[PDB]
Amino acid sequence: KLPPRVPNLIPYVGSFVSFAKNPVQFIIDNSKKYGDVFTATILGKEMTFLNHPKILDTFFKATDNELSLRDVYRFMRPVFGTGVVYDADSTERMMEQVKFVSSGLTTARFRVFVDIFEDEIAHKVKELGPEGTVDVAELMADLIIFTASRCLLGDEVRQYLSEKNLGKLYHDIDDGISPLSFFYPSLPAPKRDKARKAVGEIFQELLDKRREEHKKHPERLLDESKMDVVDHLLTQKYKDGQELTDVHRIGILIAGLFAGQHTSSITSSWTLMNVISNKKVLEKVRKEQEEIMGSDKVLDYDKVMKMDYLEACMKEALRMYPPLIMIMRMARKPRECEQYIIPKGNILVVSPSVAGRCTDTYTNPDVFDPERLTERKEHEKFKYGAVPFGAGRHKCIGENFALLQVKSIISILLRYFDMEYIGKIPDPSYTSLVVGPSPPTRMRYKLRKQQ
Ligand code: HEM
Ligand SMILES: O=C(O[C@H](Cn1ccnc1)c1ccc(F)cc1)c1cccc(C(F)(F)F)c1
Ligand SMILES: [Ca+2]
Ligand SMILES: [Ca+2]
Repeated sequence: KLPPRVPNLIPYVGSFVSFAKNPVQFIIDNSKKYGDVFTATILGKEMTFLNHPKILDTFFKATDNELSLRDVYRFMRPVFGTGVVYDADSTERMMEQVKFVSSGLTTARFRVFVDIFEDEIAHKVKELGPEGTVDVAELMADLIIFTASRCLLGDEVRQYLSEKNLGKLYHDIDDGISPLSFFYPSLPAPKRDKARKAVGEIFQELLDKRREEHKKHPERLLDESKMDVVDHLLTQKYKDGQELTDVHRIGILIAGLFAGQHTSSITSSWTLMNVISNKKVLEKVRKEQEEIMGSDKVLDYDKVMKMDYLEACMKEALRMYPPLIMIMRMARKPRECEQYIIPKGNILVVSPSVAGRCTDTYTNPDVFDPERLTERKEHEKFKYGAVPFGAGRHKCIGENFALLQVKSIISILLRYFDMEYIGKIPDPSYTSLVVGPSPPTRMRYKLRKQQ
């Protein structure tokens, strides 16, 4: 009736050691032994892993008082803020907060975002010069610090990045966020907290400055192309009529930036590496770019919307290396799954990493092959065969922005540079909450138009 159990190495600690070594491998290996659904004790928590696409409907379609996100992701509170997101008072409030971020991700904004990407890359090529080598992961992270910040927060953020070290503060917050916090939400992190307080004061200042810029220039509020998330946060209230606190606005912006940065810079790195290392894929990608660009010299939104093959490359990098390797929920009530009952209080776990390598969905899954998606449609074999952006009620609302961001960056970089990857494509490093490539990730580059 209860699922089969991974027997423990030890009491309490349970299966932590082999989970911690490689959680993707742990789920695959134990799926073989115990099947589609099994339970492991891990640092005191009962974690029930759901391991096949076919059984996932009841996970994704549940409501929040059956499968709770707030119960598992509340540990983010020292980063995102008290009363924000997974520490909101209710599901309903969290959902309204999400809608404030999504309201800055409009079509009108997306046309302006493409210019932001052009402008930031143009600054960055001054650092890279006409040739050299660079770490792919760092390049992407550094570009996306600037692009995400300006997209979500407005161009007024830029001078804080260039003159007040805001990008270093982001790294200190991000250095302090540990997967083990999920198990111990009180692990102190004094450096993290100091930087979070510092980011708070900067964003408070930015909110204050914007209120006076709204007084002095009220027509800004009538221009859908100039309205960002800070603007919406300052001018909207909750449905029931309660106004937002500056605490909340700050927390929401910080969570917005967290979501707008990590997953995108990781996916860009894996996408670009696999594109430049595969001659056939690079040819197709460049032939699509040349066809879409024609005689124009800069991107725009409509162009990025036609870049289908490159989008398939990004999707194929998301199958193979999803930056969010595990999706969780707590069972607030018992749950049926196949023939089993999953107890109240268990954590249900679905893994986009395991799904992406499932040989029942994908043929030769260790190979990067975007045609598996465009021509073989392998993803469409199960409803939940591809879940890098999740599914159902909590499906990623940043998806179109992330597509826009990564396609644009890669398109622009391929315009400026020939690029070759150094060495073998690395494995994922399971050292961080958002999972990325094991360093080093270096490439050579050379400008295509020298003078
Ligand atoms: C390639 C980039 C990205 C990936 C792979 C990604 C992945 C995911 C996944 C897997 C989920 C489902 C989580 C769950 O069910 O618990 C999700 C939800 C979400 N993502 Fe993303 N995301 C990306 C970019 C973004 C961006 C750029 C934003 C916002 C600017 C964003 C905002 C969200 C939000 C708000 C949710 C909803 C979570 C909830 O309802 O509790 N994401 N994303
Ligand atoms: O950053 C967020 O979630 C990340 C996962 N993620 C990134 C991109 N798409 C989803 C997250 C979720 C749970 C957790 F424990 C740590 C980080 C996030 C989630 C809900 C709402 C928001 C928002 F809208 F910014 F307030 C951000
Ligand atoms: Ca173990
Ligand atoms: Ca799974």
